[PDB]
Order: sequence, then C-alpha cells, then structure tokens
Amino acid sequence: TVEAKNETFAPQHPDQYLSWKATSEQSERVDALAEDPRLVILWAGYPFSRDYNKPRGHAFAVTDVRETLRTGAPKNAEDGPLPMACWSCKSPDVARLIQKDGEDGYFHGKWARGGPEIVNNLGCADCHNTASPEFAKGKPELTLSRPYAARAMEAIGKPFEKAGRFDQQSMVCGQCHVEYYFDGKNKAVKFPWDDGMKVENMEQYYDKIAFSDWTNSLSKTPMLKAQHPEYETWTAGIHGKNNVTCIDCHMPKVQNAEGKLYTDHKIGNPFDNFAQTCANCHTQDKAALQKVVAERKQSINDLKIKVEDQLVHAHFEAKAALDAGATEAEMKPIQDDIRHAQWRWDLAIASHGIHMHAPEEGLRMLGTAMDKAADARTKLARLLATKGITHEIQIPDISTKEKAQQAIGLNMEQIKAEKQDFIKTVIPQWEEQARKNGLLS
Amino acid sequence: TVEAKNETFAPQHPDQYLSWKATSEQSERVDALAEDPRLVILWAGYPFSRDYNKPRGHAFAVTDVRETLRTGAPKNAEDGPLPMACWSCKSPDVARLIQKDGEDGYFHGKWARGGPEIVNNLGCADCHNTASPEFAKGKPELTLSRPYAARAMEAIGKPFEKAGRFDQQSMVCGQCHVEYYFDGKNKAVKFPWDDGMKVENMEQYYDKIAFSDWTNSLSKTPMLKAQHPEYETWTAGIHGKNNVTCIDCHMPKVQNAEGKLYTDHKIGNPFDNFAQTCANCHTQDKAALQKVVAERKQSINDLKIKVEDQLVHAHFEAKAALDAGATEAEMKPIQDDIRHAQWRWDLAIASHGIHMHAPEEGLRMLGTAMDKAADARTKLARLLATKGITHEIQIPDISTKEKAQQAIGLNMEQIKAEKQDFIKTVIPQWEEQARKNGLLS
Ligand code: HEC
Ligand code: HEC
Ligand code: HEC
Ligand code: HEC
Ligand code: HEC
Ligand code: HEC
Ligand code: HEC
Ligand code: HEC
Ligand code: HEC
Ligand code: HEC
Ligand SMILES: [Ca+2]
Ligand SMILES: [Ca+2]
Ligand SMILES: [Ca+2]
Ligand SMILES: [Ca+2]
Repeated sequence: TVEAKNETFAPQHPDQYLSWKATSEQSERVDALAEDPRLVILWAGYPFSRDYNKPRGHAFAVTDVRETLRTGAPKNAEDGPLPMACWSCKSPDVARLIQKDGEDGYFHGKWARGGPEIVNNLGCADCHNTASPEFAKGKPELTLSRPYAARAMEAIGKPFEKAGRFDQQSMVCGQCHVEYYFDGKNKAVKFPWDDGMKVENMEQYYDKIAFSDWTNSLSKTPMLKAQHPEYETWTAGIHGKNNVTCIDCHMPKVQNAEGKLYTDHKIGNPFDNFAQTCANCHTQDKAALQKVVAERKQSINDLKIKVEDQLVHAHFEAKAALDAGATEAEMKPIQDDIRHAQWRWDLAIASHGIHMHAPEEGLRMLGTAMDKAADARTKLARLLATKGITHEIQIPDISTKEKAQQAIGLNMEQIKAEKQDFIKTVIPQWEEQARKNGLLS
Repeated sequence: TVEAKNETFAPQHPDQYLSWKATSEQSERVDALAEDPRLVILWAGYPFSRDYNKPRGHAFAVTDVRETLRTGAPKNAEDGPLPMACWSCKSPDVARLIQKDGEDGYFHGKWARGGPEIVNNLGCADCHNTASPEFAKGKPELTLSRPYAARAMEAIGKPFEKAGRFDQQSMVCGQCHVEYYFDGKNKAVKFPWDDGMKVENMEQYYDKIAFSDWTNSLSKTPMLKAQHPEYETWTAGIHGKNNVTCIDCHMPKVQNAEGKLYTDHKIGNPFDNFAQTCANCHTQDKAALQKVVAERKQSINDLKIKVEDQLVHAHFEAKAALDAGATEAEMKPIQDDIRHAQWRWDLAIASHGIHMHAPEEGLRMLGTAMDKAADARTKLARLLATKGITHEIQIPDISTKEKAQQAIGLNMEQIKAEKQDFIKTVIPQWEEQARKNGLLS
C-alpha cells in the first residue's frame, strides 16, 4: 500500500508537491572534513574519516548516500562495506520494502542489495499515511512509517498514536534526525534511547551493553560515533521545552497564489522566510535574531575546536604510548577516558543545528567532554613518563584534509578513483533495473 | 547633601521604606565553603579560604562585612588585613564620605578606619539623588552615587546621564553587582571593563597590567579572584540582550492597600512574586519556569564541580613539583595555565544568579576553564616526571570545610576566637561613636 513514487501525488497535492520538489534548490554540499581536518584524526579507522559533508536538501538524500565514499564501490549485491540499514533514512522505498519483506527482511544483507530497489527521493510515504482516504482530502494523516522510530518514541514515554498534533509534527522528523546505532546481527537501526536521551544516559547505555562503533586506528580506543541528534537536542532546548515544533520553524504555513493556506514542504533554513517563522512568535527583527544565533554558533565553534585539539593530542599521545610498548591494561583507563570524551564531543556537535536548537546543552556537553579529555591526557603523560618519555608528543601536519587523511594511512587517490568508477557505471544500471521493474518513473 | 540615615525618608515614602526594610527577612546566611570545601584549596592564601557565604538581604550588608572572617580582627584604625574599599558596596555612608572627604580621601586608610563612620544599612542614597526636590515629590531621580561605577559605565560606552530610564535601572545595581579589583596605592575600587566585559577581555586586561589578587599558597600561582559579575553576565544573557532590566525581575511595580502603584523595594528572589515578575512577560506556569531555572542550576553545578576537581588536583600537583625542586622558570607555563583556568571558572560561577541570567555564558566559560586546566595538569605530569615522579599525586582529605582549612594551614579555632572578640568588643564601640556623632539612629 506504500506509494514510493512521489509524482503519483502531484496532481492531487500540487502546493505540497511543488514545494517538496524545491529542496533540489538546496544543492550546495559543504565538505566538513575540508573545513575541519581534525575530524579525520578523531574518526581514524571509521568511514567518516574518508568522506563527511554537511547536509543539503532532502531531494539529494538518495544521491548523497550513493555518492559518499562511506558506501564504497560494491561490485555485486553481497559486496561493499555497509549494510541495508544505510538506506533507512533516505527514501520511501524503505517503507515499501519494510511493508513488502518485513522489517528483518529489509535489514538483511548489504547496502548494495538495495541499490536497484531504493530509488525514489525522500518523500510523501515517509511522513504520511497516503493510503488513508483522508489524505486525498488534504488532511495530513501523519504517520511513523519506520517501526524502529515508533519503538523509540514509545521508549521515551511518547507513543505516536497517543501524541497530540504538535508532538506528532516533530516525531515525523524524529524518524531520521536522531542518534542511532546498528543493532544485532542483521544491523537493524536502533535509537539508543532506552535510558533516556541525554548524553549521560546514552553513554551509560552503550557502556552497559559493551558496544563500540569502531576502534580508533591511532589510539586503539573502542569508540562511539554520534550522528545528528536533532530530536534529542531539540527536546533538551528551550523551544522543545515549549513544544515549538520542528515544523513551526522548518515547515511554516504559507499561502498559495490563490491565498489558500498550506504547509511549506521546502524544508530548509527558517531564516529564509523569517516573516512566517520566527516572526510568528518574536517581535525582534531578522538581523537581531540572526546575530544572536550567529553568536551561539561562534561560542560553540570556539569551544568545539578546543575540545577537538585536545582529542587530537590524546589520540596521538595514545599512539606514542602503544609504540613505546604500552600493555592493554595500561591503555584501558586512558581508552575509557578517550571514548567518553569523544562521545560527549561528538553528540554535542554532530547536529549542525545545535547552536540554535539547544546552545546551552551543546556547551554543557562540550564541557563534560573536556573533563574526560583532561583525564586522558594527564593519564597519558604519566604513562609515557614510565616509558622514559617526558617531552610533548609532536603531531604530524594535519592542516588540510589531504594531509590528515595521508597521516592516518588512507590512499585517497585510489579510494576516490574506485568510487568514481562505481558512480559512473553502477548507478545508471541500478536506475535502469528499477525502471524495468516499475519502481521508478 | 547625602542623607545616609534611611529612616529620614520613612514618613515621606512609606511604601518604599517599609519594603526596603523588609530585606531583613532574607536572613539565612548559607556557608558556601561548608557546601563546597574545594573552594578552600582554590583560594588557599586568600581571605575567601577563611569565610565565604552566599548573599542574603541588603539589610545585612553592613553586618556581614563586619562579621566575615575576611576583614579580620583589627585592634585599631591602622590595623587589619583589608582597606577602606571593602566598605564601598555596603552602605550609603560611603556616598556620604565620598562627598565629605572626596573619593581619594575616602579610599585612603584601612577598613578599620571606616568602622565608626559607615554604619547605616545599604539604602536610599545609594541609588537615589535624595537631595533633589523631585525626590520628595515621589520621583525616583536615579543616580550613580559611586564615581568609580560612573567611570565604568562610561568605559563601556553607556554614560549614565545619557542612558534611558531602562538602562539606568540596571546601572544602579551595576554600582555594586560587578567584578572589580583594587587599583593603585589607595586601593580604589575599579571595574576591569576597559577592554570589554567578557571573561576573555578581562583576562587580557589583567594580564596586560600584570595584575594579581594573591599568590595561591599551594601552587605559588599569581591568581585572579572573580567577584559577583551580575552586570557583566546579565548583559551577556538573553534577558540582558532584550533590556529586561534587573528591576523587571527583582523590583516589580506592585500595589499598596489603596491600590496605588509603587516599586517593591524588598529586593530578593523574583519567584516570591512570580505573578508580578515573570508572569508579566511569560505565559508559562510558575512551577514550569522554576523547573527550567533549577535544571540550569544543576547543569552548571555539575560542570562547576568537575572544573574545581581538576583545579584542586592542579594546585596540589604544582605543590608536589615545587617540593620536588621545580624552578621558577619550570613553573611559569603551568602557573599561567592555572591562573587562566581558575580565572575563567571563578568569573563563571562567582555570580549566584548565573544559571538564570546567562546560563549558556556560564557553561561556555567553564568549558574554556577546563581547556586550560587540562593544559596545566598535562604540563605538570611531564614536569613531575623530569623530577622522577610518575605516580598520581595524592590529595589530602578535603571532605569538609574544616579538613580543607586544616590542610592549607589555617588555625580556624584561633581565627574564629579573634573574630568573635572583635565582633563583641569593637562593633558596639563603632556604633556608640556613630550615635555620639549623629551618624546613627
Ligand atoms: C549508514 C551508516 C548510513 C550512511 C552511509 C549514510 N547515512 Fe545518513 N542522514 C540522516 C540524517 C538526518 C542526515 C542529515 C543530517 C546530518 O547529516 O547531520 C543524514 C545525512 C547523510 C549524508 C549526507 C551528509 C554526509 O554525511 O555526507 C550521507 C552521505 C549519509 N547520511 C549516509 C539520517 C540517517 C539515519 C536515521 C536513523 C540513518 C540510520 C542513516 N542516516 C544512515 C546512514
Ligand atoms: C516529512 C519529511 C514530510 C514529507 C516527506 C512530506 N510531508 Fe506533507 N506534511 C508534513 C508535515 C509535518 C505536515 C504538517 C502537518 C500539520 O500538522 O500541519 C504536512 C502537511 C501535508 C498535507 C496537509 C495539507 C497542508 O498542511 O499543507 C498534505 C496534503 C501533504 N503534506 C502532502 C504531502 C505530499 C504530496 C508529499 C510528497 C510530495 C509530502 N506531503 C511529503 C510532513 C511531510
Ligand atoms: C528520513 C526519511 C528523514 C526524515 C523523515 C526527515 N529528514 Fe531531514 N534530512 C534527512 C537527510 C538524509 C538529509 C540530508 C540530505 C542530503 O542529501 O544531504 C536531511 C536534511 C535536512 C535539512 C538540511 C537541509 C539543507 O541543508 O538544505 C533540514 C533543515 C532537515 N532535514 C529538516 C527536517 C525536518 C524539519 C523534518 C521533519 C518535517 C525532516 N527533516 C524529516 C532525512 C530525513
Ligand atoms: C526554531 C525554534 C526551530 C526549531 C523548533 C527547529 N529548528 Fe532546526 N534549525 C532552525 C534554524 C534557525 C537553523 C539554522 C541555524 C543557522 O545558523 O542558520 C536550524 C538548523 C537545523 C538543521 C541543520 C541544517 C543544516 O543545513 O546544517 C537541521 C538538520 C534541523 N535544523 C532540523 C530540525 C529538527 C529535526 C527539528 C525538530 C526536532 C528542528 N530542526 C527544530 C530552527 C529551528
Ligand atoms: C513559537 C511557535 C516560536 C517560534 C516560531 C520561534 N520561537 Fe524562539 N522562542 C519561543 C518561546 C516560547 C521561547 C521561550 C521564551 C518564552 O517566551 O517563554 C523562545 C525563545 C527563543 C530564544 C531564547 C532561548 C534560546 O534557545 O536561546 C531565542 C534566541 C529564540 N527564541 C530565537 C528564535 C529564532 C531565531 C526563531 C526562528 C528560527 C524562533 N525563535 C522561532 C517561541 C518561538
Ligand atoms: C562592589 C564593587 C563590592 C566591593 C568593592 C566589595 N563587595 Fe562585598 N559584596 C558585593 C555584592 C554585590 C555582594 C552580594 C553578591 C555575592 O555574590 O556575594 C557582596 C557580598 C559580600 C559579603 C556577603 C557574602 C560573603 O562573601 O560572605 C561579604 C562578607 C562581603 N561582600 C565582604 C566584602 C569585603 C571584605 C570586601 C573588600 C575585599 C568587599 N566585600 C568588597 C559587592 C562588593
Ligand atoms: C537600589 C539598591 C535602591 C535602593 C537602596 C533604594 N531604591 Fe528606591 N528605587 C530603585 C529603583 C531602581 C526604582 C524604580 C525607578 C524606576 O525607574 O521605576 C526606585 C523607586 C523609588 C521611588 C519612585 C516611586 C516608585 O517607583 O516606587 C521612590 C520614591 C523611592 N524609590 C524611594 C526610596 C527610599 C525611601 C529608599 C530608602 C528607604 C530607597 N528608595 C532605596 C532603587 C533603589
Ligand atoms: C551596593 C551599595 C549595592 C547595590 C547598589 C545593589 N546591591 Fe544587591 N547586594 C549588595 C550586597 C553587599 C549584597 C549581599 C548582602 C549580604 O549581607 O549578604 C546584595 C544582595 C543582593 C541580592 C541577594 C538577596 C538575598 O539573597 O536575599 C539580590 C537579589 C540583589 N542584591 C539584587 C540587587 C538589585 C536588583 C539591585 C539594583 C536595584 C542591587 N542589588 C543593588 C550590594 C548592592
Ligand atoms: C529576570 C529576567 C531577571 C533579571 C533581568 C535579573 N535577575 Fe537576578 N535573578 C533572577 C532570578 C529568578 C534569580 C534566582 C534564581 C534561582 O535559582 O532562584 C536571580 C538571582 C540573582 C542573584 C543571586 C541571589 C542569591 O540569593 O543567590 C543576584 C545577586 C541577582 N539576581 C542580581 C541581579 C542583577 C544585579 C541584575 C541586573 C544586572 C539581575 N539580577 C537581573 C531574575 C532576574
Ligand atoms: C519581560 C520584561 C520579561 C520578564 C519580566 C521575564 N522575561 Fe524571560 N524572557 C523575556 C524575553 C524577551 C526572552 C527572549 C525570548 C523572546 O521571547 O524573544 C525571555 C526568555 C526567557 C528564557 C529562555 C532564555 C534563557 O535565558 O534561558 C527563560 C528560561 C526565561 N525567559 C525565564 C524567565 C524567568 C524565570 C523570569 C522571572 C524570574 C522571566 N523570564 C521574566 C522577557 C521577560
Ligand atoms: Ca545545509
Ligand atoms: Ca551512533
Ligand atoms: Ca541568598
Ligand atoms: Ca576581582
């Protein structure tokens, strides 16, 4: 009953369809590793050290998951580094497959397998019960199309079916804009919300299940990776506490040419229509509010860099200790400190909207990160001393993404060449096959 | 022209006088060192390590400056640890003496010299031009009675006489509720605002003039002491950015029995009259706003303790390094880090209102503190190593105020006994002299 072919809905819902399509205008893709090469060091051993960009329009979700170095260059349906779960927050064909094959059936196997199947842009069936007769009437009929997100909302005491309209508005966004990890042997998406959504809760959660995303290749620390915790951090901030919904800012009610009200589906920066977003609740002018938000961004950026610098030193200092013959027992307390420091930093800044949604919480989290970084480096200086090393550990030149990637042993020329081959040759075949199978226009 | 005898105004301005007097109800004097023994270590070698309480009602300003161990037990007008400047933010007799003796003359002398002269409670002439014929008519005629405060407001580009009513309201409070230091041979009160009011501005200011408040007796670090930066931090926070004045929250307009409006002079906790404070601008329930403010208090407290724990270790590790033979040159970089780390911590939490006035700014400052503390301790571990020490430096038992004070070499029994003698013997003599000379009663 899932209709992943979004254009099916264009005749009946032109205003929503046209604005939805318009996120294709949000096309600039900012390379975050180029901007901040420290990230390559922090994520050494993990695919984020190869390729990490800031988000752009929803229209690009399928493209970007296909093009990122993180998904590699699979040669067949059982090849490639990543599992099916990488599709989960990119396309309504995910809802289609979960319905068709069941949740476990969907998650089984490799990302490559989904290539000729997950082909429609993030769209109507991701957020709407389009099968309801009320939908054609122009009623939204919001729904959670993602069972793992439904379970998560229940876990935090906010079951979707019991939630009011305004709670539901943010929850649809909360199907994807969250911290997650891959759970069990099928690598199913799970939001680590069992103990609560605060950084401390999630840290306790992951430690109790002895989970790690990867081992940092420099320090051998069993690491946790944070991802875009918008739902969690929005909940923590002033707007979320007042149930100012994601939609209030990102999907304002606007008028069509005929003066009819509809929800603007061109999901982007709220400051691009300040008059219909912030101005709904605030008397301050646009420049005044922009300056405040920019101020928080700078405050957080400055502290974020300080934490990252401390962590860069910590990873290289851990490397020096290992290279000097440090044992597993000797390294363990240091690795615990690095893991916790970096977890707190990563959850703090992994959402590019933190300085807006919950600046005070971002700053708090960074402070607690810094505490554990201090511990790591102090433990390390003593351990290194016991090996006869009493000088400051020198760091290689990591002033550029290229240098940082070189330093951690990536062959970026080759990795990029192989991906480019994959993009040019495999993607068109995937699209051709989906068309032949009637999954794609 | 200054009338320091507040009761003079009782018949003319009963509603203001009676509510002003009622801060005597805010009488709990909470021992901050008892609640947080870490403070004794951080302030080791400074009077705050002896006695530091949370603020109470304005009515207690004179008694509290008299009774604190910080001002000691002077035997005569030329004795005691502190200068005349400690009276400055405590009583309208200060305004009287500045007029009578000039500002320079007022500041010249030890604190003990002012004892028989500075006897009336913080009051009308501190905030009002009581000599103005308009004041007798019920007009506030707000004034800056403190020249050093007028100069500071000028230094931040806000000359009082050009400021509007709303700006002036907070400036009156900003005569005392600020970070300050003692300047020159006369030890005049000066606000370190010449380069701006941000922690970074003040830090650079104090470093440029190579100023220090004391030398920490453990680490031998040339330290800076922060004090109650409400004006600076209020300015940084969301309320200050919107010119929500100190008065809007702490001195609301209320009605008397006859239904006539007056300004409530019982300056205390805004939540005591939520209906006429926050509820004028906010639609949220009292309990909802209390819960948010309490959450920020906890967030800041948690991080505050983490920074203090790091600084406690840093001071004792510095002590260990000095004990191991570290030279002045070897210690300098470490002491630079300790100085900066502690300055940032102290300014962050020296205001008991920070979690309300500017929580994000308090949190930010603490993060920057933690950066420099990490640096201090890492440097220390390497230095200690060069002296043949590679183990963690153990800390004495500081689980209570009494233990911490013992640990840093204070004879608290002696100090308290000497102060009790002074309080019981000298204070009545001061009051008798003041009454004799028509200053009191
Ligand atoms: C499996 C490990 C993957 C891979 C390879 C990708 N995703 Fe996601 N994704 C989600 C959201 C909300 C965003 C935008 C917000 C943000 O990025 O901060 C993204 C973005 C991306 C991109 C574009 C940015 C980039 O990293 O270069 C790419 C290439 C990408 N993803 C690949 C949401 C989710 C999930 C919600 C639970 C899940 C699961 C994933 N993504 C998984 C993956
Ligand atoms: C989440 C990322 C969504 C996508 C993808 C689509 N829609 Fe949407 N829609 C969404 C929200 C949060 C809302 C507002 C609900 C509310 O409580 O106000 C809507 C609204 C609609 C409506 C109702 C009419 C209106 O308010 O404009 C319709 C008919 C609608 N949306 C249609 C629609 C179409 C055709 C989509 C694919 C092109 C589509 N939506 C995607 C959330 C999301
Ligand atoms: C999973 C199906 C998602 C749902 C439901 C929502 N979002 Fe999303 N968003 C998602 C991805 C994978 C991306 C990145 C796309 C890319 O190719 O980079 C985004 C991006 C955004 C952005 C950034 C837009 C830009 O930079 O131009 C915003 C502001 C955003 N998303 C907000 C948002 C809102 C408010 C949602 C509920 C209505 C929502 N998203 C749902 C994935 C998914
Ligand atoms: C106003 C009170 C908002 C609410 C509620 C939500 N968002 Fe937001 N978000 C808002 C602004 C003004 C900005 C940009 C800040 C800037 O410096 O310009 C953002 C940012 C995001 C992003 C980052 C997008 C990017 O291009 O980097 C995302 C992914 C995002 N917002 C999503 C999001 C979600 C999922 C929300 C509900 C949980 C949500 N936002 C609420 C304004 C507001
Ligand atoms: C109502 C639906 C709102 C919209 C749209 C925006 N804001 Fe908001 N804001 C709102 C409330 C109810 C509050 C709490 C204060 C109160 O009135 O009780 C706020 C608060 C802020 C703040 C201060 C808190 C913070 O998180 O820093 C800022 C800086 C702020 N709002 C900015 C802002 C911006 C930039 C918006 C458009 C992107 C915006 N708000 C929309 C209510 C609502
Ligand atoms: C204005 C620039 C001041 C100067 C100069 C001094 N003090 Fe002060 N004091 C001031 C304020 C605004 C407050 C309340 C806010 C707070 O956080 O404390 C105080 C409080 C006191 C107290 C009561 C609390 C305590 O510390 O136990 C005492 C005993 C006190 N002040 C003493 C004191 C001394 C000895 C001074 C000279 C070094 C001194 N004060 C100067 C404002 C100002
Ligand atoms: C600062 C700590 C003050 C003290 C001490 C005293 N007053 Fe006050 N007063 C203060 C302010 C900030 C205001 C409000 C001014 C405004 O802009 O609204 C006032 C107000 C008055 C007034 C005006 C009438 C009114 O609003 O109630 C009068 C007549 C007055 N105050 C008298 C007064 C008396 C008699 C005092 C000593 C007992 C006194 N004030 C102390 C600031 C401060
Ligand atoms: C110096 C002459 C001051 C002026 C002018 C203002 N304040 Fe004050 N305040 C001052 C001191 C020395 C103290 C501590 C008194 C003690 O003995 O502990 C205070 C205290 C406060 C408090 C705390 C009250 C309590 O805890 O019960 C508050 C909330 C406060 N002050 C606010 C305040 C306001 C709003 C002012 C402008 C109208 C103001 N103060 C002026 C010193 C001085
Ligand atoms: C509302 C927007 C306020 C503004 C403007 C000012 N203050 Fe405030 N302050 C407010 C509250 C609700 C509280 C108590 C917080 C709590 O946890 O209950 C405070 C606290 C203070 C304190 C500390 C008092 C204490 O007893 O520890 C002081 C000294 C203080 N406030 C003074 C002060 C000054 C000088 C202001 C203008 C520069 C100011 N406040 C503004 C609420 C609000
Ligand atoms: C009008 C003169 C106000 C009074 C009285 C109080 N607040 Fe306020 N608040 C006001 C504004 C203009 C804003 C900015 C948001 C906006 O609407 O533009 C706020 C914001 C807050 C916030 C969020 C920001 C923050 O500093 O954390 C909180 C938590 C808040 N206000 C609480 C609060 C309390 C507890 C008050 C009484 C002691 C209070 N406000 C009074 C305006 C005004
Ligand atoms: Ca973007
Ligand atoms: Ca994760
Ligand atoms: Ca108090
Ligand atoms: Ca000071």
